[PDB]
Amino acid sequence: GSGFRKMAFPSGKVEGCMVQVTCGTTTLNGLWLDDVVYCPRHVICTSEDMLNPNYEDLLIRKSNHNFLVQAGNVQLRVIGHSMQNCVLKLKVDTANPKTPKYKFVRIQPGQTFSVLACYNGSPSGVYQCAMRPNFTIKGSFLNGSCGSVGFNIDYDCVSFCYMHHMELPTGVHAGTDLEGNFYGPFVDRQTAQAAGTDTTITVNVLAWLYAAVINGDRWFLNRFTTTLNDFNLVAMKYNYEPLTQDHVDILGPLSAQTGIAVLDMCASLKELLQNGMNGRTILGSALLEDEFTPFDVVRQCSG
Amino acid sequence: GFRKMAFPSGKVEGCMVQVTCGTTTLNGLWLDDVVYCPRHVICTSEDMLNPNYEDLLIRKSNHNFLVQAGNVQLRVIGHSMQNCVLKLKVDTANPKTPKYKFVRIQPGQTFSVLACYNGSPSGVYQCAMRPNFTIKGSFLNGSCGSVGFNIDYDCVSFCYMHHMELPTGVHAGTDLEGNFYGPFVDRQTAQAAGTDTTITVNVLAWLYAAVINGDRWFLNRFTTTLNDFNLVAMKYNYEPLTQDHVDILGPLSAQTGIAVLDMCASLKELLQNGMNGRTILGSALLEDEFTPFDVVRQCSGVT
Ligand SMILES: *[C@@H](O)[C@H](C[C@@H]1CCNC1=O)NC(=O)[C@H](CC(C)C)NC(=O)OC[C@@H]1CCC(=O)N1CC1CCC(F)(F)CC1
Repeated sequence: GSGFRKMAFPSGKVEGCMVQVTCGTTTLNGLWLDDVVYCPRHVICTSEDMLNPNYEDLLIRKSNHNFLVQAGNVQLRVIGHSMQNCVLKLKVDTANPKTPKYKFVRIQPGQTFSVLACYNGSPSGVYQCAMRPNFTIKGSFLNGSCGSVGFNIDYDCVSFCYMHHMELPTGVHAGTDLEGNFYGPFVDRQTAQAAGTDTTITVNVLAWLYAAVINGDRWFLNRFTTTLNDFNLVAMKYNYEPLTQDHVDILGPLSAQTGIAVLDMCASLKELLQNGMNGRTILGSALLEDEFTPFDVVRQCSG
Repeated sequence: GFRKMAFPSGKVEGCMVQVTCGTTTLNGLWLDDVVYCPRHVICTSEDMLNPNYEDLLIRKSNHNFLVQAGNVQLRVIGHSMQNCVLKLKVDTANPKTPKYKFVRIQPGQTFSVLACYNGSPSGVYQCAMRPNFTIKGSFLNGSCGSVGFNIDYDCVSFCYMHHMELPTGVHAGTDLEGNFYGPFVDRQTAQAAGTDTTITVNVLAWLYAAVINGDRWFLNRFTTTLNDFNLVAMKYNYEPLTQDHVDILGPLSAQTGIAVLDMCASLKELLQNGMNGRTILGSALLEDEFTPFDVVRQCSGVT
C-alpha cells in the first residue's frame, strides 16, 4: 500500500470515563469527568417527543431521581441536572477516579479524531474519523451509540471534540462538541435533514502531497507558485475546499520539513487538478487522500 | 457505515512498560509478575548479525535490565528465554493485568495492534496476518515489544509481539511464546518474505459488508462453482476458498440473500474486469483485512 493507515489514539483514558444514562427505557452513553456526566439531551425524549421535542418543557418535568446513571452495573447517584445547548449535564455524587487531564475543544472541518463507539456504556471499538467540510462524519454507529465521543490525545491530555447524536439519510453522522453545539446546521429532532454537498479537504490533500515528498515521491512538484486567492478560486471549481489562514499555518511543519513553501505546493496541486494525473500515481495510488491531517502525516512519518 | 475498527486498547495499555538493556530501549508486556519482551534487546552492534542468544543471555545479570512502569522502576529478580521472547520476573504484580491468554493466529485472521514507544502507547489499528506471515503494520524505531490482540468479552487474547521491519516496509514478529510467524529470524539482516496473496474469504466478507451498506453495483446475475472460482482466484494470486470459508460466510449470505457462490461470481468479474473507476465502501481496491466475524461483529454492536 501507501505505508499510511488510519490510526486511532489509545482509548483507555476515554474507556475509563464511559457510563450509561437511562431515562425510562431509553439508554445511551455518557461521559463521566470529575463529578459531571455529559450526554445527549435526547435521552429525555420518548418516541413521540422525538419528532418535535420541547426540550425546555421536557426538562422541567424531569427530576434528579428520573436519571439512571451506571458505570457497569453500579449506579451513580444524580444530585443535579442542567441543559447546555444539546447536552445534558448531570451532577453526580462521586468524582470519577479515572478522570484524565482533559479539555473540551471544538474542531474545524478536516480535523481528525478517534471515536470510541460504545453501547450501554461499554466500548465496542475505536477508529479514526475526519470531520467533513459539510460537518458530518463517516462513522460506524448503530442504535444505542449516542453519547459515544470523539477525542484526540496530546501528551497526557484528552481533548474531547465530538459527541454522537444522529444518523442522516445518506448514512453519515452528526453530533455536537462537548458544550452541546452541533457541528453544522443540524438539530436533534427525528426529522429528515440533509447534509450539504461535501467537498474535498484541501488542507489534508496538501498534507498527503507533503507525505509523498517526504517518501521521495515528488514528480508532481513544479517550478511555480500561486497566491492563496488564485488557488482558492481554482480549487472551488474542482469541488475542493478553499484554504484558510489556519490551514496554511498547520501546514507549516511539513513545509519546513521539506523546504517546499505552502503556496508552491498549492501550485503543484492546482496543476494536478487542471491536468489530471495521467496514469501516474502518488504514494502508489491514482486517488488523492483527504483524511490524513498534517499532524497525522508527521506522526506516521517521523513519530 | 462500516469502518476498520480496532478493539478498545485500555486493557492492554495498563500492561505496557519500558525495558532497557545497554543502549537499547523497547517495550515490554507486564502480566502478573512477568514482563515479556523481544530478546534482541540484549544484542549489541557486534552481536546482532549472528547473535548466539543462549550465550549472550547467560552473561547478563538481573541488574542489566531496567524496567520502568511510568515513573516507577520494577526490580527484575529473575529472567528466562522462551524462543525469541525474554521473560523478566519482577518483584511486583501488575494489578491491571486483565484476564488473558496467549494464542497463535492463522493467516487471514485479524487483530488490533497497540503501537508503543518507550513503554507509552501511541496508536491502535487493525491488521491481518498476511498469508506470507508478514503484517502490513505502522511501526517505527522503538516499537518492538508492541503487541497485537483480540478481545472476547473480558479476555484479551494476545497473538503478536513486534520484532522487525522488512526491506519492503512490511513487518514481522512472534506469538507470545516467542515463535516467529513466517520464515524470519531475529538477526540484523535484510529479510524477504514469500510472495503474498490476497485473503479471498475476507474480500468476500467485505463485499457482503458493502451490500449491507447499500452498495451493490458489483453484483451480477451469474454464479460459479467453487472449483472454477478457485482456479481463477489462484491465477490472480488470491487464496483458495474452502468449504469451511463458504460455511463461515453463511450468516452474511443469509442476511443479504446472496449465495456465497453468487458473490464469488461477482468477485470473479471484479478480478477479470477491474473496478473501472468505481469504488466499494470508499475504496478503489479490494479490501482483504476484514474477516467474516469482523463484519458480523460490527453489524451487530458486540461490546
Ligand atoms: C525494534 O527494536 C525494531 C523495530 C523496527 C525499526 C524500524 N521499524 C521497525 O518495525 N526492530 C529492529 O530494529 C530489528 C532488530 C533485529 C535484531 C531483528 N531490525 C529491523 O527491524 O531492521 C529493519 C531494517 C530496515 C529494513 C531492513 O531490511 N532492515 C534490516 C537492516 C539490517 C542491516 C542492514 F545494514 F542491512 C540494513 C537493513
